Amino acid sequence: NFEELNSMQRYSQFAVFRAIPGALGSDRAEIVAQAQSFFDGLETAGKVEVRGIYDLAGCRAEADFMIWWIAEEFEEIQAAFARFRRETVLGQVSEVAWLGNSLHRPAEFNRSHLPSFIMGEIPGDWITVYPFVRSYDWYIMDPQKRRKILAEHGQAARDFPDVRANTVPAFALGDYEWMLAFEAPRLDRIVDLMHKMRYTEARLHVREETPFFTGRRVSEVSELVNVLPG
Amino acid sequence: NFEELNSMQRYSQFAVFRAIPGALGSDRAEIVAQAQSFFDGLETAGKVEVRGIYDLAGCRAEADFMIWWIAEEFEEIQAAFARFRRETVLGQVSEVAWLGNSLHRPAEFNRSHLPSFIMGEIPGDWITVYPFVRSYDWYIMDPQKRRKILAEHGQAARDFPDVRANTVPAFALGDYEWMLAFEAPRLDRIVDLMHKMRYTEARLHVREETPFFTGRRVSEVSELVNVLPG
Amino acid sequence: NFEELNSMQRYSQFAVFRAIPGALGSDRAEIVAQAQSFFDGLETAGKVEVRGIYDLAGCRAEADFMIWWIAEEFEEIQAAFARFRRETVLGQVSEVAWLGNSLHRPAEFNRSHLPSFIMGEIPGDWITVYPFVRSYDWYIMDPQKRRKILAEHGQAARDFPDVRANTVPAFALGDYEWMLAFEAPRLDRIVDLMHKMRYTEARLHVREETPFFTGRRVSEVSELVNVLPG
Amino acid sequence: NFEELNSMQRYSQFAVFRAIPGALGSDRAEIVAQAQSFFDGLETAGKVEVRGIYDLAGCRAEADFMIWWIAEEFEEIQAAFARFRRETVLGQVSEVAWLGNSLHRPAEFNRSHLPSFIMGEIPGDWITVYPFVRSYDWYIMDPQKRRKILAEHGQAARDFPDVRANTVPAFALGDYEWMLAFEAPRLDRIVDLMHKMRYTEARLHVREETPFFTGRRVSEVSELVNVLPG
Amino acid sequence: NFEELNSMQRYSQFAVFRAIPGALGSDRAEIVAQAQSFFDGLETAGKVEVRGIYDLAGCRAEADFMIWWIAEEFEEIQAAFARFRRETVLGQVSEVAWLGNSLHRPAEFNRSHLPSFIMGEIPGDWITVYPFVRSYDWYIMDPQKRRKILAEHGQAARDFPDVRANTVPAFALGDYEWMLAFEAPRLDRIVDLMHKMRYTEARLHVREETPFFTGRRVSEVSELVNVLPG
Ligand code: HEM
Ligand code: HEM
Ligand code: HEM
Ligand code: HEM
Ligand code: HEM
Repeated sequence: NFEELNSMQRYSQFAVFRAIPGALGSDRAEIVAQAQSFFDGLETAGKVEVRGIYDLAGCRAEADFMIWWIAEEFEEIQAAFARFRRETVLGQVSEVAWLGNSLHRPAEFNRSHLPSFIMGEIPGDWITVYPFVRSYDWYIMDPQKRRKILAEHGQAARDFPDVRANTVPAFALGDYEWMLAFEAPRLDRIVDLMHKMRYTEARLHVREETPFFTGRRVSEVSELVNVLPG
Repeated sequence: NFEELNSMQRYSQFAVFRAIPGALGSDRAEIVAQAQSFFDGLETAGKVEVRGIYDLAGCRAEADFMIWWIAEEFEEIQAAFARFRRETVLGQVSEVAWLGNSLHRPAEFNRSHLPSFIMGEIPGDWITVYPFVRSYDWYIMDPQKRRKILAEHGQAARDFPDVRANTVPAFALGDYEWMLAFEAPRLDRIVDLMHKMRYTEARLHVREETPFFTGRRVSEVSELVNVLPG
Repeated sequence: NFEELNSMQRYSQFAVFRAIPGALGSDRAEIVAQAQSFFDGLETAGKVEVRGIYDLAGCRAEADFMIWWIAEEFEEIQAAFARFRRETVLGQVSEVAWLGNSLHRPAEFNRSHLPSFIMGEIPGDWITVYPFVRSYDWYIMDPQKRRKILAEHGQAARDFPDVRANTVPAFALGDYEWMLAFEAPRLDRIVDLMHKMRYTEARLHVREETPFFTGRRVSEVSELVNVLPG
Repeated sequence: NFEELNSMQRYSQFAVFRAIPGALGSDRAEIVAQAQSFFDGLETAGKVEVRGIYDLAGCRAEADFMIWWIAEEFEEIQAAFARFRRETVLGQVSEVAWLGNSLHRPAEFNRSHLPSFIMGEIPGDWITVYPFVRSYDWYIMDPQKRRKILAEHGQAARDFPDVRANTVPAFALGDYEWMLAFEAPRLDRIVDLMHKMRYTEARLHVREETPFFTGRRVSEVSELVNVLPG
Repeated sequence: NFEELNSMQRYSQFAVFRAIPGALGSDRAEIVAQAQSFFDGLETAGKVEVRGIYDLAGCRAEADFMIWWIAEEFEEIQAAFARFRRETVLGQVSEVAWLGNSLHRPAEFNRSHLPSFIMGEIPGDWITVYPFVRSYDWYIMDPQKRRKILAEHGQAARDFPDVRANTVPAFALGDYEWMLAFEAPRLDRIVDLMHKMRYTEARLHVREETPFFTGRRVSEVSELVNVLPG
């Protein structure tokens, strides 16, 4: 099944939205119902799978929530994103703060390493998401040296098996080279893993790893809508 | 033939526009008709050739669609751009997010390499566009060394004949040195080509290659207008 | 008690808010009462401890005040922040300018060094807060060399015992690695400490240390509200 | 006369303005008349000389037009700029996007090199304008080495006599060190000159050279006003 | 005398404001009277000394005027700044663009060098103001080497005795390390001094010296208000 997983085509998108104060209002039952119906229709259509909806309140100033969804074709993700912005009140009263796009590809050296969403694992309660850009000479470095560096990098995360990693190529889908998403039952586990991962040689070959988006998964869109400002 | 193609003068522009939420509205038949009439008049005039209209939804937060058009004189492009912003409702309800200008010139060493729009090829279904700035010492480097680096760079793209490249000088037309546009029937081909091109020595002489704009070509302006946010 | 203080889990947040001119109005008695009731309810609930409210007027153009609060679970901080933005007029008429999140962890070498808020010290009259990012090679450097550098760094502050330091890990909670907060009875002491600390080898291993937020602690929220613009 | 030209005191300003969509309207006869009267009064007063008015449409997203004007005293330029923003509808419905200030000084080595506006040449149909910041060690370089580098730089532009250069010091008048303005009858000449000038050793001593503003000179302000967005 | 000047406590602030077009209006007599009354009350209170009010029109796009004021305690500056933004129409119709804070301290080596405002000199007709950040290794450099570099730097300004310099520490009061203000009867003298100062070894140890604010001192607030955009 590993060959099928490595050969499968899956576009993934983290759509980060910022709430506009004073636009949502105080009566939100109909907004909740409309958003829930939109997501139910997305699920029924069977093209775009909504991996998660995350509350980003308190993480950074310019973000309020995030939608992680995956589809076989990128045009399906485009249609879902445009429809969410166009035909839902929740989409109309929110601005797009950041979009993280990626396309699933097999790893360069360790082909047994696959994204958590590709392997169909249960999403974690807490997520962190950020783009990544390697150094200019990273890819033309001696393949044995890069393979050893990546092996040490992966070994450094052996003490955090409860944190599931998604490392997806993001070339030509934005300003970045990779999209990284870490899911864990507890946020402190993600923080500790990020702290521990600084002790790796791979840190010498980093150009950009911002912005960060840290959020808590919500069971339903009502829980997210009822906490938004304005 | 090739000498004439290398000697012809052609200005090209990627005009990227962002939709203003709450401005387009829900009734869009007359807006579609007016935009289509504007583009038909542009085609009839025969000065500005609209190479393509692309839907950028889901690519990045600050972009919504893109117009790629080419004219012999830059005054004609200026007039078309101003007229689109001034006399069309679609232009009036959109903000200009980014402009990529370029002027066609023959290549430094491989004079047989020509832009896809200069060759008059059929535009691809998917496009990616970004500006490019080389390193400070790139142009004063030993011409033989730079020629060999560029030859290896080109050779690295031998496995993607279905991805057509447009590399056009952009000096003094903006903040950048080159404008790069890649057209392909499938987006995954563009992503794979961009990933593969990282394994080149030319990556050691890069200063700026952002922002990126990835989009899908639309057959007519109605298809684009009907998906924009209200 | 030191082991428990190094083992306790505490999330800390500096929520920086900017006032919107013309939104607060001139009649502020009811706004003051509502904000005071919100903070009293926060204190009564016993989950989120508001360490301080600080007036940032005159520090920088994009900030007006700041709330420093600490909770055992980050979801409690999220709920408090969202509730402040949603159910108080003061939170509705202000924008979020910057959020500094951190999770308390024991120090790498000097485990006797603890944050002032962890030790339960009385907050100082003046505070300065900024994020911090170390150099790429800082964590993979020889542990003895880094320990010596950090020892010299801490020793350089021998002459400022009245300035209490809070150095908290901030990995995966934002764009930064550390969150630093210095509390002192006098602002000039903070300025002198920051000037003196430039004479350390650790300054050779700094990547980002901005933005800064310098403020005065207010006894009650009325004192802050009565000086806000508009 | 060369000594008199070198000793002459002349402040020059490129004031770049961006049109606010929806503010100018459709009836522009009275606006055109008022702007023309303002510029005629400026010419009659004899203090501020308007070198040119340039249409920047299609160059970059944040610019719409530019005014190049020169006066003996900088307070005269300040007064003219304030009056244009205050007493003309065109000034009131536009935002200031960028200001390039400079004061004429003789060249360091080649004192025969003078700005085109100092020599009183006829302005070209096309202009490009950008600020410039040299490297930190550029000025403390060995004077003979810097003189040789500058001589080679000037010699590299021997094939573009139709492009007139304006290199003016800009220290303490902004964020930059120099203001550069190139005027040519054809835009392609400016593009070719900028491309050719990359093959110089001086490119090794560049820190900032952006933003760029490329525009076409208009005969009268009516031509500019009639093309601005509504 | 000099010991008292080096030991006195003085906070200084440059508050830069940008005018909001369409907010001031055309009838400005009462606004002028209210602003003048506010400044007269500030003078009468005797705590905050307004060193100057400067017209920044034509300097940069994001600035319109500047207030330079000095007080013994930073709380007094905070109160004056908040009161200006809160109780004056001029403060209400303007937005803070940049704040430069500093605290007077004696120089490291040449203790006879004091800020012009500390020595009580008459303010010049023209001012330039900018923040400054030294290199990372500047303060841990060999003290004799740094002293020699600073001596050569100071000596390089031997030919500009008419330009008075204010170099004040700015640590922990913002994003910067130093705040520099140069006052001169003529702006061309400031430009020439800044040009000449580039020929110093100290230029090798600069990290940040922007933004710049150049302005002309006004005799009274009416002169400033009457030129602001409507
Ligand atoms: C539990 C956490 C993590 C695990 C298990 C892990 C493991 C791995 C593995 C096995 C690979 C495959 C490399 C190969 O063989 O080609 C990989 C790739 C990668 N990892 Fe991680 N890693 C973790 C955390 C991180 C962190 C914290 C970062 C960045 C701060 C990161 C950045 C990357 C990137 C960008 C790649 C793409 C390969 C490349 O850059 O060439 N990962 N990771
Ligand atoms: C199918 C894809 C590509 C093909 C066939 C290709 C091939 C070429 C060729 C033949 C040249 C002219 C070399 C010469 O004049 O000696 C060229 C120029 C250039 N290419 Fe590509 N390339 C491709 C992709 C890319 C990518 C991915 C980038 C950047 C990330 C890029 C950046 C450039 C630039 C900036 C130039 C201008 C020449 C210069 O910088 O001096 N190209 N390319
Ligand atoms: C009264 C003021 C200060 C005191 C007493 C102090 C002392 C200390 C001590 C004892 C540590 C423990 C390091 C270890 O044992 O591993 C530490 C860590 C740290 N300090 Fe300070 N310091 C002060 C000011 C500063 C300043 C001014 C900065 C930055 C400009 C700073 C940045 C840091 C950082 C980032 C750490 C985390 C350790 C690391 O980076 O690996 N501190 N400090
Ligand atoms: C037709 C085009 C050009 C001509 C004729 C030309 C020639 C010259 C000459 C003769 C000088 C006097 C240097 C001296 O002896 O002190 C000069 C200065 C200068 N040039 Fe050019 N140049 C041209 C284009 C450019 C370009 C394309 C740039 C930058 C991209 C540039 C940047 C500068 C600067 C910044 C100076 C100031 C001197 C300094 O930096 O120390 N010029 N130029
Ligand atoms: C008339 C103009 C100027 C005069 C008379 C002057 C002179 C001095 C003197 C005597 C000091 C004392 C240094 C010491 O004793 O430790 C000093 C400090 C300083 N000067 Fe200047 N200078 C001038 C212009 C400038 C300029 C143009 C800059 C920056 C572009 C600058 C940046 C600084 C800074 C940042 C310091 C703080 C000391 C330090 O960085 O360690 N000054 N200046």
